[PDB]
Amino acid sequence: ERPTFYRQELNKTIWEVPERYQNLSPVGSGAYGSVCAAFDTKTGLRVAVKKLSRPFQSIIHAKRTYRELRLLKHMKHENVIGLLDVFTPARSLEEFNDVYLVTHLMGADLNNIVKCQKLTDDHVQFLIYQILRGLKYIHSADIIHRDLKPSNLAVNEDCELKILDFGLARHTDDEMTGYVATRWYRAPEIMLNWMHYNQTVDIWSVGCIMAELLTGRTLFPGTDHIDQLKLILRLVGTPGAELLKKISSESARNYIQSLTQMPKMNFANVFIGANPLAVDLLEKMLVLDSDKRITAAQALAHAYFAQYHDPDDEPVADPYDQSFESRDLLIDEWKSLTYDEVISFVPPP
Ligand SMILES: CC(C)(C)c1c/c(=N\C(=O)Nc2cccc(Cl)c2Cl)n(-c2cccc(CC(N)=O)c2)[nH]1
Repeated sequence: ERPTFYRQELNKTIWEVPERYQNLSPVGSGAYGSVCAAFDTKTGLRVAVKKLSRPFQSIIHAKRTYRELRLLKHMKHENVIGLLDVFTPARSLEEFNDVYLVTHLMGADLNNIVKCQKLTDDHVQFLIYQILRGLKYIHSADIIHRDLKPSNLAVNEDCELKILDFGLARHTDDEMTGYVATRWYRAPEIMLNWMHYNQTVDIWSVGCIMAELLTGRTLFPGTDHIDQLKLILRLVGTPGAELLKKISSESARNYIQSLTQMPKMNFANVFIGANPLAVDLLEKMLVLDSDKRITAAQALAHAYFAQYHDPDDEPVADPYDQSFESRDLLIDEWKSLTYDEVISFVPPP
């Protein structure tokens, strides 16, 4: 009933996996783990296998491990990554120190698309439609992605798209510094820690992604946090008093008021030649005040997606209990919770 596992070393990491998974090759690595492509001989699928790096080394790691397993086990939607398998070579809780996660392999991400391909407005409609369909689902579970960007969007040959998070890195201060794509898609309220944020950050990211699909260029390629803010405020205008009072960070508020006031620009003169409906949708996503941004559910009903929108096939998630988020436990308690979730996993039929 327990499969047989075999061992191999790949780039200084030992991988111990069931025999069903063959031809493992390294695909990515970071502080939190490593990923290989493989062939699943049981299902005939090409898969990605993520080996978490010392998942129970600390409370933050143990909870992160638990969190990712909880999320992936819940995600059951065409446009969101799902869990094919989860395994450990451990035969008991006492032996349990490693966690491996298995999903559908994707190679191509949206960067591959935007920089190689010439996307028509039809392609842009279909790609952004699928992001929004996925996001409606994710948000319906009160899950916030927070790191939407082209490298976290997998896209196949038929332009079919899935949202994931390939994050093997700590978004450290250094990682968010300078002329870096790690920060270019972030809502300004989270980039600058303006206030307590919510799921609306993800819609800002979608606006940035949609713009870049339309133009082939990064929307806000800031050289640093402040330069990026300036690029943002140039396009969308400086904040009015109503938004300024919502910036609960007094230092951040005081800074943004130092800036000379600027009006929102004409997006038709920015996105020259774009479908007017794309321009209208961008205007509704790229609103500084996150309270006033369009939601994923609202966006799906926008005329730009008339060709794709089916209100009977834009499903919501089952209830997702994230009461664990506010719970403090010891490493071994997070570990046993995680082990229970590994043990209870039922594969997709
Ligand atoms: C889209 C959604 C549901 C918010 C998501 C997918 C995901 N994990 C992956 O997408 N994992 C993954 C990616 C590429 C290949 C493979 Cl094998 C995996 Cl398991 N997520 C995810 C990734 C790393 C950590 C955490 C937990 C945390 N945020 O602290 C979650 N989050």
